[PDB]
Amino acid sequence: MKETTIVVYERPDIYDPIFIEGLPGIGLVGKLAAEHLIQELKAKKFAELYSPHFMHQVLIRKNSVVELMKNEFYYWKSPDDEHRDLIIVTGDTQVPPTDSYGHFEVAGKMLDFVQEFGTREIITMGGYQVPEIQGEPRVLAAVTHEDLIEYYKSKLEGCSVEVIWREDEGGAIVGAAGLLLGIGKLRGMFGISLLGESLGYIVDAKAAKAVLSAVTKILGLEIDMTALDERAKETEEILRKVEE
Amino acid sequence: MKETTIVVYERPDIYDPIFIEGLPGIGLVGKLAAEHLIQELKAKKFAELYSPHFMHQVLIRKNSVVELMKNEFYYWKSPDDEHRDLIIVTGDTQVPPTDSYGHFEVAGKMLDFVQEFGTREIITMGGYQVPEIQGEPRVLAAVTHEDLIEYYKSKLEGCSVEVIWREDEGGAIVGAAGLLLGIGKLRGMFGISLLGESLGYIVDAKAAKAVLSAVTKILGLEIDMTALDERAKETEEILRKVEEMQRA
Amino acid sequence: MKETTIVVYERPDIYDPIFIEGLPGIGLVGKLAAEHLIQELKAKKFAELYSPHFMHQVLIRKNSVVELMKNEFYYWKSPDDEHRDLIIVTGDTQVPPTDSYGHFEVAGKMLDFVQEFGTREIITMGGYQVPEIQGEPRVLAAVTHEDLIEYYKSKLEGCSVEVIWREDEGGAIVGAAGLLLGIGKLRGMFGISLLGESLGYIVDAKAAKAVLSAVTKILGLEIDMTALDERAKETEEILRKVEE
Amino acid sequence: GKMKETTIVVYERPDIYDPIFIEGLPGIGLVGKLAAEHLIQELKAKKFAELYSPHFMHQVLIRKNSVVELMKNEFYYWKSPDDEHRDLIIVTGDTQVPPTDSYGHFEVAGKMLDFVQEFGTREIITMGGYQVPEIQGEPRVLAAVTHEDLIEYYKSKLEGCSVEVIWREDEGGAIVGAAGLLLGIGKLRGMFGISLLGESLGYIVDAKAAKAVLSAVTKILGLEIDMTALDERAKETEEILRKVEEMQ
Ligand SMILES: [Au+]
Ligand SMILES: [Au+]
Ligand SMILES: [Au+]
Ligand SMILES: [Au+]
Ligand SMILES: [Au+]
Ligand SMILES: [Au+]
Ligand SMILES: [Au+]
Ligand SMILES: [Au+]
Ligand SMILES: [Au+]
Ligand SMILES: [Au+]
Ligand SMILES: [Au+]
Ligand SMILES: [Au+]
Ligand SMILES: [Au+]
Ligand SMILES: [Au+]
Ligand SMILES: [Au+]
Ligand SMILES: [Au+]
Ligand SMILES: [Au+]
Ligand SMILES: [Au+]
Repeated sequence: MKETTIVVYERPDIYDPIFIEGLPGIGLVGKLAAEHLIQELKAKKFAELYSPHFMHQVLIRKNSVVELMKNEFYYWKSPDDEHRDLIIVTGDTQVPPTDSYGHFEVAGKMLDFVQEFGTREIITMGGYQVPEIQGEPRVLAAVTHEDLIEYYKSKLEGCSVEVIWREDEGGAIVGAAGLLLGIGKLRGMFGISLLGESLGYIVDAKAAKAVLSAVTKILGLEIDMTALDERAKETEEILRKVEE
Repeated sequence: MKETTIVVYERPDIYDPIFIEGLPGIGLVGKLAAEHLIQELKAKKFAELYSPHFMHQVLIRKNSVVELMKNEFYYWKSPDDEHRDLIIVTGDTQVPPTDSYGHFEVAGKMLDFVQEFGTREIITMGGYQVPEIQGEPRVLAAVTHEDLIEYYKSKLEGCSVEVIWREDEGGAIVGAAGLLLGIGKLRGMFGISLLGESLGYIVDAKAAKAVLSAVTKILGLEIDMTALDERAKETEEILRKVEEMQRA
Repeated sequence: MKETTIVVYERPDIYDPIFIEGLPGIGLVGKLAAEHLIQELKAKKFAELYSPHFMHQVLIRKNSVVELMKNEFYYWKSPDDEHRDLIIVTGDTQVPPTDSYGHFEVAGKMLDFVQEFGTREIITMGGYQVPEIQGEPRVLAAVTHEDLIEYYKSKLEGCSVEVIWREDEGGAIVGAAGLLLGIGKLRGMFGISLLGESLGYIVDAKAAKAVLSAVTKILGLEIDMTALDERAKETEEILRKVEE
Repeated sequence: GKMKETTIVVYERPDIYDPIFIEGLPGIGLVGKLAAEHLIQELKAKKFAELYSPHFMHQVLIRKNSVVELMKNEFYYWKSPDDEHRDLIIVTGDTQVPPTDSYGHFEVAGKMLDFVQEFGTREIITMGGYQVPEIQGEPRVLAAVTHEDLIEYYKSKLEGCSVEVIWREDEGGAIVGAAGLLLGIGKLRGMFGISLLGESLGYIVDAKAAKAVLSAVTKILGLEIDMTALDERAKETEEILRKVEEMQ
């Protein structure tokens, strides 16, 4: 483990898949979204990523087992000509905020891996932190190439969630949700970032549903959001009582 | 020394040893435990580790001698077919909390070295930070593979110390007590972490006793714990004599 | 992205240019000077630098596009034998304060690249933080070689801007504005540092004009400074009203 | 002038034999650096090489005459005019690697040792400071060595010395930075030598403790060096202290 390493269990017959990322970040939006999507498509884990730039610890898993912090790749093989093969990543962590080089190298490895499957296109998901939400959560969209605005807009027409095409020039997207797109763009890849508005300090199941709604709209997939509905239901009532 | 270096004095006549880790950590628990085990077994020193990821200083040793910070490997050859040979590592320090990469590199070099002797199995010892202790220190256990819970449970049947099989999902073991097992598991190695409840800012001889009772019990060894008892008693006295000094 | 990298779009027909640097720094002085110089000369972009030592984020550009933080090289081809060709570097950022090694790597890569065009001479622009400025901001000068004092002093003869030859021995110039000269010097390159006195916590157009007047005087160019004058006046009005 | 790593720019390969490597880089009280600089001056030691490092702070310094220059270390040699005193290599400079980059300290110290070994260097003397809360008498110099057998050796070079040298006993104490690492890394390569640290308050430029340390050094070397420029500096700073504490 002298560098970031990917352990491969299975080499699935997917072709030109879309790489979807939902690693930990603001309100765990991306992580929830990605975990939900994996569950509903019954995606199969085929690989895990370990990095010596991750925090130097193991985690307690189920049944008293220890394990390094990792990220995991899942695939989904479309049964149609009408839908894309997917690779979804999610995981325990990102590189700590104090090692920028490590983010570049982890993202670099993630990209090298998905490209072996002919991956060209990336969707990242995460949250955008706001002091107060004033209604339904908006989803903020940004792309790697201008011509993709019109492309993702057409695939989004008829969607519940309000997607806002960001115009906050000089704003930043920190960590994998940005770097996979910024580094991917240098090597001929392309895609879109979708960040849901969120208070950020809580697990945000509601904002995760909105993001996943935009993403599944793009993909032309329909999936059950109830699990996320009730999580939002629960945590809302918990917050009531905490502020009393 | 562009990287972590191990200086090896001899190749000991050992095989399939268990690798035991007691580096500095919470309450100096793992360290006291390992040093006591070194001493009672008359384990022999055979290698030392230096690292450019350790703090950039020398320590004053006995006799006005300076030396880089280091870890030390000791071995014990069993006199019989019913006890495993041991490699035991301890030392001055671990890599500082700000250099995660260095922890992986030091742990990885320790694992490469110990596998040269056929090591498969690892036991790590250390502390689990707790706001207060209610009587007898408990020992928390976690393993690298599920099947090993009853393996080690069997070995531990009848032990005096209470051993809790950890259920704190998403809790963390930081540094070598954790990385040796986490990285070891990627290489097909296996083992168990045993961490003792400790206040943490004290040299905790008594929690060290409890961890080392659990470990020697798994090993089939009986080791005299006297010197640890005596250190726990001495530090107990001095602690409460500080709890009276705080009338200032 | 294993290392700091430069992407070359064009190799212009320039030779022995002067390398001018204006990266972000105190007051954004160097950066505003460089951008204004680029705009007024209509200099042309020809290369971009990316680094895994830069902060691990992408930025939002215009029209909802994401990109890695980067630096950009611009050229100006002199139309006559009495002015020098120029390479001007500017960009989003420098390496963060916590990674010294990265500053050296990025500075060394810039110098490798400009040396391909026969660059020996460097002018760095930036700011010098002061607790107050009464009067016009002064520009502090320092050079790589003692014999260059007279050299740039003659070229500065006539200038409105007051240029002080620094004597604060043991003072420091931090980041590219210092490293490009210090590293340059080891390769047989040479040049001068110009730092405008600035309060430092505001975008300092007035001090940018002052540094750029000293630089264009040295280059023998006459540049319209109006856009900077106007920006300076807008910000002084703001500051006066904000103190109220 | 690639700065991918620490690099030494060599001006001359001095005709020197088995020199003693003397280090006096910045640190506590600037004790080692003043001592080195005054030794260089009094001895007319000649500058023969310069060290630059991408692990130094990312800045240039303003020198005399409005000149910028990277931060650097400089190597000076003294050719002994006779077989009764050793040739010397003396290092000093603007700075050491920052406290946050332990790896960088090992790398820099590493390159220094590689360099001096090209000239046959075996023996190292490092000079610096040891922070105290007050000084009661004349400053003492605290000594420690790479090998036990060297205590007898340096102790018999020091008999009749006007400064008092304490063979330190603070087992577990640390020497941080090049003063420690040159000896610590050196002894891994078979080199050897001594640490001399002068008692100092640290926040002040301490010419007096520098004289103490340089007296012990020159003694060990068999050299008589005029200490007056240090005397006068110590005089100046002791009357500036007084008057700065009149106002506070
Ligand atoms: Au790496
Ligand atoms: Au990342
Ligand atoms: Au995020
Ligand atoms: Au939708
Ligand atoms: Au495209
Ligand atoms: Au390393
Ligand atoms: Au470690
Ligand atoms: Au521990
Ligand atoms: Au037991
Ligand atoms: Au690098
Ligand atoms: Au600046
Ligand atoms: Au820089
Ligand atoms: Au002018
Ligand atoms: Au290095
Ligand atoms: Au020192
Ligand atoms: Au000489
Ligand atoms: Au050092
Ligand atoms: Au003496």
